[PDB]
Amino acid sequence: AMKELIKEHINPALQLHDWVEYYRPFAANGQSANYIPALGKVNDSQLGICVLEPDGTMIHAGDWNVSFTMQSISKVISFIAACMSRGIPYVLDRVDVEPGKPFNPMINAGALTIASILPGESAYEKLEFLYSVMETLIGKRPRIHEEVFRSEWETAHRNRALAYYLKETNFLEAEVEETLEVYLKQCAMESTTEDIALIGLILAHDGYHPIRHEQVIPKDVAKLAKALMLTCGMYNASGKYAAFVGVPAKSGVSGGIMALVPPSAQPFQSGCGIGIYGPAIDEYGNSLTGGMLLKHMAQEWELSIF
Amino acid sequence: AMKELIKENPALQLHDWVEYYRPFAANGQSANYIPALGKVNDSQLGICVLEPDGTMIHAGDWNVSFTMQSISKVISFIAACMSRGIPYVLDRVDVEPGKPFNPMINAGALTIASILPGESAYEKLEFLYSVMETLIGKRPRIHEEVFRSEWETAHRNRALAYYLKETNFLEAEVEETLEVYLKQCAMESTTEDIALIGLILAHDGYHPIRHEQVIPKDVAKLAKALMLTCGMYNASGKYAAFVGVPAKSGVSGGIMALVPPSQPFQSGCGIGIYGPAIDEYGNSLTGGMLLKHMAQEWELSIF
Ligand SMILES: N=NCC(=O)CC[C@H](N)C(=O)O
Ligand SMILES: N=NCC(=O)CC[C@H](N)C(=O)O
Repeated sequence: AMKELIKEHINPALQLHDWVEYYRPFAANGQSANYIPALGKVNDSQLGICVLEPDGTMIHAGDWNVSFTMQSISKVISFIAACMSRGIPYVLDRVDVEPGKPFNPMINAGALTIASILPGESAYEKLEFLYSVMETLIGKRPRIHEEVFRSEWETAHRNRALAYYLKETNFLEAEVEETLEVYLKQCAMESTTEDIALIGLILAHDGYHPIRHEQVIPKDVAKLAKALMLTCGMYNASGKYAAFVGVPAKSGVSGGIMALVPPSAQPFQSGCGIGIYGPAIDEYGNSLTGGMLLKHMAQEWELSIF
Repeated sequence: AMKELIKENPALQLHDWVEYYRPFAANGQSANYIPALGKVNDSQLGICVLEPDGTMIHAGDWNVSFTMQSISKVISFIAACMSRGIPYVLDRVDVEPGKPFNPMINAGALTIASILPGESAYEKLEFLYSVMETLIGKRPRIHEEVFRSEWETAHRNRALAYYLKETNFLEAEVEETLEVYLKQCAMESTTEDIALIGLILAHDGYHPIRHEQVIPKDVAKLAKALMLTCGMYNASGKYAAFVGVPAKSGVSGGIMALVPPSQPFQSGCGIGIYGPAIDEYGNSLTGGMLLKHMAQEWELSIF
């Protein structure tokens, strides 16, 4: 047997590989998002991860570089952008931070209220604001997956219902169609695990960009964002994540998870941003194999903030 | 002026902040619905902070005895986990802020009471009190007066208890469960005892004064998660966002909080706070203001 593999010599990169390959098959127990027809095309068995450190060290494994739409992960960015624009007190008069009346920014109703209060006299201006914030974080203007956007646009009855409800009850500060457009467009913003790992790292460092060496989000906005990820980030599994993983985290229906670990007293003692992708989702709406990866890392590396 | 005071540090800070925040107790009231509770001096405010080396700082009415009320929910939850194991507990109770309910709310807490080991209320409470002794180092005093005034007027809890019995979530009889739940609530504490239980949770169930593991670590983490997510009634999200420490309130005005190892208190700490005037959400008004102050000044957020 002239050709073989090498028998060898602790190591997070090696562990991430072994774990992605072990958790990959479990995708057969979940589904790709159905209520958006464009997301039903995607291959289910995909699993990728990126962990990023403040010194620039990046480790990754699996499908870490495949593009996907941010979906609900964008609720965190629009929420941040709205606080930066309008200030925390104004945003919190219109949106609840608890897991008519205001709604939580991590659910569709509060996220629509948020899009509507972005600054700008049109959907285009609101979006340029949101992209300028996105660009200070990831260093580039985000790409809209227009296929995904248009198929969301034609079938968005539930979101139109809510938006009209919010306008009735005077919790939309903009027109319904204008609001839908902004909201559906942030959802269709593209990224890889790498981009979300970076936003995660920045939040882990209280809005400080450790690559650019700038304060890019105010500290109190970053805190507020993480509190919402910990309490409301994993839909109706947020309590379970807090108890069994213990790391602030945000999922989307395309299969992204953005997670983070703040500086704490090996590995990743300076903190880290985490980007996971696994398009097969569970009954709660969270990436199935991605959730399993994150729980394993958190338990194995003792990442819990508790 | 032959006689005077002195011209001019967490201890000094805590004294100044208690004097500052005490007057704000005029914007709330003590609990009405428990008649024996709506009778306490509304203007009280006290605090104890406990470090794992033994060091203790206290200001105000830190040594005034009060009933634990909902703080007891964390103990019985922990006690049920230690007895039955986590998997058994989480089949009957939800960790989300017939269906199971959350253990931090009345309905979940009644279920937990009903699963404590023992075939009567006395045996269930005996395991509970003995767990409590391993934490604070004494068996706890029960406020029999608070208990029997709550027991006479406990319609809502009986309604809930019979609802849980109907839907199959009570592993005991209704009157038995109600007795256990109402007595756990009337267990008595000072800011010091709850500071100690908070210190122990901050160390993952390790008693840093005694040097032994008293709560298993996974149980201890689960208790902390539940406090951060559900511990402050319908203000838990606000506390997470602007305070950032796992905390649990009680309607008698107690708050137990804790800071994990992460200056000051780099080794972590337990916090016991008392402030009988409560707000609309059911949390200590001035105790909550104190806690938010300390957390912001000393950057305690675990975020
Ligand atoms: N995580 N979320 C996406 C949404 O909530 C948008 C709904 C979807 N675009 C639809 O309206 O079909
Ligand atoms: N913090 N408390 C919750 C309670 O349910 C207290 C019980 C109350 N004494 C009652 O009247 O049933």
